[PDB]
Amino acid sequence: NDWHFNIGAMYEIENVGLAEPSVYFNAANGPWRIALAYYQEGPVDYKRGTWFDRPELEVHYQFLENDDFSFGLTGGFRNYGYHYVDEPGKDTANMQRWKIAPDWDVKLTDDLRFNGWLSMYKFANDLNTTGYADTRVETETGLQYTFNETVALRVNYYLERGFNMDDSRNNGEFSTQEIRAYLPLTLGNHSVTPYTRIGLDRWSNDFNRVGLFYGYDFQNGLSVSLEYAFEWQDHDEGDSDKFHYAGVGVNYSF
Ligand SMILES: CCCCCCCCO[C@@H]1O[C@H](CO)[C@@H](O)[C@H](O)[C@H]1O
Ligand SMILES: CCCCCCCCO[C@@H]1O[C@H](CO)[C@@H](O)[C@H](O)[C@H]1O
Ligand code: NA
Repeated sequence: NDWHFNIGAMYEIENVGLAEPSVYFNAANGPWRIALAYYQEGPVDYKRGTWFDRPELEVHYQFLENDDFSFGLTGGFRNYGYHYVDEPGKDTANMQRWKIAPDWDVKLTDDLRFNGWLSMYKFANDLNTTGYADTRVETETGLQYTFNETVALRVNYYLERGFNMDDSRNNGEFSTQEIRAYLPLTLGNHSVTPYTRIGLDRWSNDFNRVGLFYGYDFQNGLSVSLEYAFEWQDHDEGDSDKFHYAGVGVNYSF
């Protein structure tokens, strides 16, 4: 068919300070895609602190792609390379995440679709050290109403659950449910998307978030992105838990 290629880098920053540099490569031919990515996560001013890296191979097979029913499958591997700093009883960890994840875009009407993805994960080595449950389910699924070429509405249900399949393990058990809404504006070469997540019910061992993605394509294979988001848990009279996300990214296609 045609080979398509993307390369890119992202820089994400999350404070209340974490620095998250990353780079990726993908190539596709017909229903086949291959994805290398390297992500790292650590405090700003590395006052050094503990950090990790996250190399990733993913493979996607497009089983069906048309207007009434598209359906798809992602298989993924990564390692988490934890580097502990001034934590007692920890030096390093190396935990791997295995992924299988179908993704589907089904047509309800001429301007209403049901789409989503569903990730089942297995998490491998150094679980006690790393604090993770050996199993995880994650999904964002919902409805896209298209107004027109310029305006659309995505409402989705979103679910993360961590559970050990071991009887003799309860480290890192947790559930998150949220409603997520986005209104993606496609203004020619601009892309403007405001969005919220409303926590329904979160527990681990409710919350809300507003944000704004912005995306320019320059018609030569280059594009860039800005994203900002504000999150809050809301607590004892006024003074609540408050977090900022920021993100810049670039991509090149060929
Ligand atoms: C994938 C490549 C991304 C390159 C972005 C580098 C952005 C700058 O990075 C900043 O440099 C500061 C010094 O001013 C450091 O203290 C911080 O760790 C960092 O936020
Ligand atoms: C697409 C890019 C793939 C890059 C794979 C990089 C190999 C990662 O390997 C890791 O290097 C880290 C950094 O010092 C350490 O956490 C570990 O010693 C090592 O496992
Ligand atoms: Na977004």
